[PDB]
This record gives sequence, C-alpha cells and structure tokens, in this order.
Amino acid sequence: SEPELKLESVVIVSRHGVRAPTKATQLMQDVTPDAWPTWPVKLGWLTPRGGELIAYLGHYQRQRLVADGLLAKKGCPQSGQVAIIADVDERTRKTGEAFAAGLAPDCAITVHTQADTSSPDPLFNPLKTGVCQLDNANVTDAILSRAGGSIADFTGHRQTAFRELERVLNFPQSNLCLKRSCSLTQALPSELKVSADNVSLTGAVSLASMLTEIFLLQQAQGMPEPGWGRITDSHQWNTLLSLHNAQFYLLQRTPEVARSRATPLLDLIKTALTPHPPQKQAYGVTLPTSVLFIAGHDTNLANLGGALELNWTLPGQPDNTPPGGELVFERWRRLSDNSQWIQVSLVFQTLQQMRDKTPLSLNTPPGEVKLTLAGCEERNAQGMCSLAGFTQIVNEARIPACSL
Repeated sequence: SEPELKLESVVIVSRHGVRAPTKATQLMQDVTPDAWPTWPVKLGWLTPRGGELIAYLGHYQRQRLVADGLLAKKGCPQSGQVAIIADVDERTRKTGEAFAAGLAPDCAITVHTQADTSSPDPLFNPLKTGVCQLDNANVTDAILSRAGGSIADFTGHRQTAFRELERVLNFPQSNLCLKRSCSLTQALPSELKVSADNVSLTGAVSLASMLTEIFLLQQAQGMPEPGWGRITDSHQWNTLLSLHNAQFYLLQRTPEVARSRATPLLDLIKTALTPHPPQKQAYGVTLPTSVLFIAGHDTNLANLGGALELNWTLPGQPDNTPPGGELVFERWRRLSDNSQWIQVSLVFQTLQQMRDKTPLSLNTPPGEVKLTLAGCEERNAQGMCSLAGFTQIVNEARIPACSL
C-alpha cells in the first residue's frame, strides 16, 4: 500500500575480534607494582575465543538476514551473494573467517585481502601508504580545539578517570612513584604529535588509552580478576574506558583527520550501497551484492563516525568501538514507489555477553543502537535517510585526493 520496505543490501564494517595484547613494555611494568597476567595465545593475534565471539555474531546475522528474507534459511548462499573483505593483518583475516564460519558453517566463503599481506592495504588507511596527507596546521588547530584548548586542559578536566585508573594500578606503589603528590598525568606529560601521515598523543593519555583497553580485553577473554580484581562494578568500567574513548575522540573522530582516513571506505560503502548492474570491483569482488562484510579496526569505525556525523554510546559496552563491533549500513526499497532508504546502526556484544560468551540468536540478540545521520534532512518514519541524502552526505565528506 505505502509504508512497506524490503531489505535489498547490507554492508557491515566490523572491527576485528579480541586480540591478545603485545608483550608488556617497561613503561607498563613501571606504572604498577603488580605483574601483568600473560596471554596463552600468540601475542597480537586473534584469540580463539575472540574468533568464537565473532562466529556468534555471524550466526546472529544469518538468522536475522533470513528473517528479513535476504538469505535462504538453509544451505549456502549463492556464489557472490556474500562477500568478505579483510585488512591484511592476522586478526582481521581470521575475523573475516570466523564471521563466515558463523554465518554459513561448512560453506566455502572466501576472505578477500590484498595479495601482498606484508604491506599495508590503503583501503584501511590511505595516509599510511602516502595516497594523501593531512594538513598539519588545520589538524593541529582542530584537535587542540576539541580538546578544550590544550592537552593540559583536556587532561585536567578528566582527573576523575585518571584517578580511577591510578587506583586500579595501585599507582602510588609503583617504581614510577617510588623512584620519583604522585600524579599519572603529571608524571607522563602528554603532547600532540601531528605529521603529514599521522597524529598521536604521548604520555599519560596514550598510556591510559592503551591500559584501559587491556583491562576490557582481559574481561572479554574470560581471564579471572581483570585489573587484579580492582574493577568490580559497571561504573568503574565506564569511567576507565572513558579515557580510551577520549583519545579516539581526539585522534580518530576529529573531522579534519577522519574524512581523509576514511575516504577509501566511504567510496566502497557508497558503491556497495548504490543499486547498479553487478561488476568486478576491488579484490575481484562483485558489487552490488547481498551482504558485504569488511574486517577492519576500531580506528576505521571512529573515522566513519566522525566523517558521517554519527555519534553513539553503547549501553553495556564501555568501549565505543568494541572488538567485533559492527557499523551496519542497509539499503531498503519502498515497494510502492521504488524509493531507496539507508539505515545505519551499531551492532555489538555487551561486555557481559563477551564475558559469559553467551550465544546470540533472534531471542537473545547482541546489543544494538539505531543511528541517525546528523546531516540528513530527507528521512522516513523509521529514521532512515534517502539514498540521495546519504549519497550527498558521502560526496561532501570524502576527500578527493585520498581516493584510491
């Protein structure tokens, strides 16, 4: 009659699953009297449990996609109906594989990646390979501004979280305080480093962002007493991860950085989402197709968010860009007039579902937040943006010099 919609295409940009953190550094040992628990998995790689959590999301997406009638209830999807693209790293490739394994167990679905997995793939970061550069001065002013004026100010307004972190580390008893009134942000002054191909923060901010992530990973891994048992309630988890999210806020979401870093992905997403006769694209994958799954990093998720003006907080998940988190783009066609609509949402397992490793399904689904494209003006009752509105947003967000 008029409101009915049909799902025709889905694009999932996912962060890889939980990966074992790299060997602990001297700085890490110097900030806490306690020893960092070791990880029984090749460090830096996807843990097998991490692979399982991804598989659960794959199993969930299959049920959901069958219910929306995009994929068949049984058997393997048609060839080229499902396409998976992954960054060259081990954790991203194995994430693609675990997802495929959960979505269609026993089916042969290829995980496409650049052939040369020993060099970076510019799709995931064009700055890395020199496709384009950042404007140093503009990036510096923009980041300093979102920070409140200076990194000192940024750090000053967040002492609550820094103290919580010190507490968890039992900082006052570490070699850094002893061999010095002992403050973490005071002990490791933080500075902004801007270069044509990269932006980073040093000192406390950077260390705190890394350390708070490690705790969440211990929890997600199922390791006993993460943080030496000093993190006991949800309020602490959120306060701690607020430091990790704050760094992403400055380095990955800032528009003058995000727009360039995300251009190649924006182009791919737009092409995958635009109705058009199928043709061979990057990695020899055929687009458009039914389901496109891209295995990337949290930086990719934050970059797309900043570039498309998508903001979110995830109930039950302190990390805004959690392992296995999925940025889902969907194209829906209104049957009455053939108009196209784009829905964007963030699918993710809550910290508890990761902890208990709870299997996902239609009855026990992963967490999910519907998003709204801030700049979109042509919406429907479900909050979806028109294909034209979404396309316009993308064309103005992308940086032409950064396309591949």
